[PDB]
Amino acid sequence: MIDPPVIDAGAVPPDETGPDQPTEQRKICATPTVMPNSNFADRPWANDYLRIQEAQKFATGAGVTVAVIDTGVNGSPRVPAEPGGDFVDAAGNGMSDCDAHGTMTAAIIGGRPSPTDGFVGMAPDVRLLSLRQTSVAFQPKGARQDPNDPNTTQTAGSIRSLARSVVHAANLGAQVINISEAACYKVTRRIDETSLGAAINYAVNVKGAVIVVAAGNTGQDCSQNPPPDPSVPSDPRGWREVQTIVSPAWYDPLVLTVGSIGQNGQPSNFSMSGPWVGAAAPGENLTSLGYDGQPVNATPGEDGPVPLNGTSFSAAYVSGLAALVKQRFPDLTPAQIINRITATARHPGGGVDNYVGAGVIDPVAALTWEIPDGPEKAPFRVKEVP
Repeated sequence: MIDPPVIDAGAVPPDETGPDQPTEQRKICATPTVMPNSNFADRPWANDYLRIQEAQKFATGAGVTVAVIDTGVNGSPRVPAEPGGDFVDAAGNGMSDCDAHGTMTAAIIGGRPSPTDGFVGMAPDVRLLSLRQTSVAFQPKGARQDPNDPNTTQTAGSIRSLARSVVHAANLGAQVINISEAACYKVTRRIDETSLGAAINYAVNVKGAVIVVAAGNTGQDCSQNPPPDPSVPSDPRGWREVQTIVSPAWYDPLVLTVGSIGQNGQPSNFSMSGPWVGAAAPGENLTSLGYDGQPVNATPGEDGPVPLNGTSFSAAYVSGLAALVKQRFPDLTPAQIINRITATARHPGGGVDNYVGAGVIDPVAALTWEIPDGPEKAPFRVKEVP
């Protein structure tokens, strides 16, 4: 079990780039690929599902800057990212993607169209800023000073560098910030996250940025959380059932945490569940753009090419939508942009659940429905509810 996280607003980390601890290379740099028999002349399924073409009659993200906090971006005329800094390599600027990931995240958000294929990003007129904050190819190097202190873990190092990257992105003038990192740890292992909570509050409440985060993918580090227990109706999102903390996912609703759905509209088996999930978006068998800005829908795997899957990509669609909303309704605050996205979503049974949150985004609805704006900043308490 675990309580929602506390925000210590005065723990804002310094605006400085660079890794938490010195890094070295562990894997060869990776390159995206294609699935056999692909026809990129067709619109990708997510584009049809989300009615992107219709949505773009109302907004393109012109005038909006989106920060992509991910594995870096190998830029191109169709994915024209600008350097936002490097938090993995001491010498770097965010414009090198050695993981075949951040580039495709950015293209989902803002990839330009082409006369020769059917791919376009959600918001093809946005300015993109790339901050490399995570990597599997490059890993913290030497032996851990104290192998028991939870704050000397790679997860904790990643959390502390993320905090800095958020302050940096906000100070760079990002209006939307997409975060691919989903740092996972056991409820028993407490990490000092106070700088991350402070950086988020700073970026959202002081600098006015919408922050969209991945729900996380199950794997070695992230064990799936159990569903809420029906027996306890005083804990209907199952906070008392949580075995894996996922951060920054758990700062919902200050951030918007995005899970993944498949082609059939159902939650993906790999999407991390929890009481903090807020929305969902396509995250399976996707198409995106590669290092030359050409279409690609796979990365290499041991038994051949693996389709583009994951919650970072679902988050990218929602970041793209936030940029559309920001252009169309430029007076809305981050809280009000998030409210508009979640209110117009396709709600699941029970209104909200631990897999899709408030449901699958609906861009046309987000851009056209007339609804109450709601509070300018996320409401809070300074005293705990009994």
